[PDB]
Amino acid sequence: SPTQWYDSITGVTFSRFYQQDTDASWGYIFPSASGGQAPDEFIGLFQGPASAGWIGNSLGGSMRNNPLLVGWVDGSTPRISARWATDYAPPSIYSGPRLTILGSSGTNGNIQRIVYRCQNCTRWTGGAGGIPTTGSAVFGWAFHSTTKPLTPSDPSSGLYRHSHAAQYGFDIGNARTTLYDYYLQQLTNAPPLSG
Ligand code: HEM
Ligand SMILES: *[C@@H]1O[C@H](CO)[C@@H](O)[C@H](O)[C@H]1NC(C)=O
Repeated sequence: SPTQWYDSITGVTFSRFYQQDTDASWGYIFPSASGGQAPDEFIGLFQGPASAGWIGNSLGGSMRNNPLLVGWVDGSTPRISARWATDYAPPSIYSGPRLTILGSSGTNGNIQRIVYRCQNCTRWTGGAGGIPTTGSAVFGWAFHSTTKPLTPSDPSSGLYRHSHAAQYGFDIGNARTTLYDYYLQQLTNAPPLSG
């Protein structure tokens, strides 16, 4: 399970899943219903060892038929891509999601971070069908421990199969916050990673 986690780099709090084998983290912030009504978006965080190749998720758990987001750092430059697989095969580029890389992204030489806004990312056809407003969500996580996408300058780069991947359940309502807009602004305005 993920827990509420203070991001010391930015002062914001995420619902964070820390994976012990990879030493990577997957953080999410979702908008509320009390304030900031339209919830067709969330903020994500991919964080891991600076030497890792790429870090990704599945928004419906299964690799199959759910938005797959994949982030990496090309030198010092963060990248992010939305993808879609109909089986256990190299995913294709998925249009639908609107992705914005936010501040505190890049590398300090110890960690890499990709902090992102994902709009139009909570409803889709197939798989889980979307991220529920309330109740349980199952997310996937995926990680390549060593090797960057083949052409790391291109957000549509081909990539090698993850060295590690699995799934976990979490309470979506616990990841929702009326602080969402404040958090979004704060993260957008954070400078890039440098240490
Ligand atoms: C060359 C590309 C890829 C291939 C051939 C591939 C293949 C597979 C295979 C065979 C599994 C079954 C479990 C395992 O053996 O690890 C799996 C699981 C998974 N993959 Fe991929 N994968 C690829 C890329 C991706 C990407 C880019 C993501 C998302 C960023 C992703 C997300 C997952 C997740 C979450 C699981 C675990 C849940 C499930 O079993 O469906 N994969 N993948
Ligand atoms: C949002 O995503 C869906 C795919 O899940 C797509 O059909 C639609 O065109 C996208 N909408 C916008 C407004 O970009």
